[PDB]
Amino acid sequence: EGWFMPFDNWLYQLQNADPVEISSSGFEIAVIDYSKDGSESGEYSPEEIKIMVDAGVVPVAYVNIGQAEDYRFYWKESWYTNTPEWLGEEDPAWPGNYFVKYWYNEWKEIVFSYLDRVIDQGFKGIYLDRIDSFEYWAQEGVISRRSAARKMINFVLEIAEYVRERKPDMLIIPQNGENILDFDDGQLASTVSGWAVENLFYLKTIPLEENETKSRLEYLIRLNRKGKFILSVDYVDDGSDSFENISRILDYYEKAKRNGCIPYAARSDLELDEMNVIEGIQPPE
Repeated sequence: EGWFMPFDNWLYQLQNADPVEISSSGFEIAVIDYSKDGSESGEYSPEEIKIMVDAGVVPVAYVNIGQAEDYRFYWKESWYTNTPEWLGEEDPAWPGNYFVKYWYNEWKEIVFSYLDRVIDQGFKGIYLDRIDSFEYWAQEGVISRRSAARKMINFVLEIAEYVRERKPDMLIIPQNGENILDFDDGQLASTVSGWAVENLFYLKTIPLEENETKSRLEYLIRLNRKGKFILSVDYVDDGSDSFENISRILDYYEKAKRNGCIPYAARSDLELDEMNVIEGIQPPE
């Protein structure tokens, strides 16, 4: 099983997201960027977000709280020549993203300023990326793993408190870093609305080992019990109509659903740059 699954589907699209297309899609919850192009000038208007809300879609805003993104409104050119102590190295897997010491006041305040705009736009939730920065800094030896974990839990709670002062029913959904719950006293578990995970059954088109998947599910199943919904995205769609591709999608859908996760099969290029519609599958019939 009696899984908590309050949405029949979900969409994840961080580029080229079109409110009008989203609103008539049958997707029930949509995680998008707060801007048409990532930049301040591309910020979606209250009106554009209302198009989705009026159609019954819950829009949710992506916010990277674990890294600075150099195309965002907050990025200062003086950071090159006068680098803040909290501004760390560029992510080799994501050019333009930089790991941040997210526990420093300046970064938290950048992020609240980001949340300020997201609320005014009319977003009904926030989707919090790079939780797993707690692991980056621990793996670099910069602070202890428990310190890094506690600081991130606390940051997420201060975020919750910020947004729900203004919008009491705001959805709060972390992405990945679910093993941070080893360091929680209960308050993070109870404060989130749900949790999202990338790469749960497949890493792109390659299946994960059962033991690796099982360890992640232990965290997520316990959250589901508490009435927290689980969003899953695996990047399993290679874009073809091959048997191998379509059966992998169905297998991923199957595995997600029997474990209380609401699946979305994304394109294997990780670009999240269209609304990935798969006939007879996504969204369901």
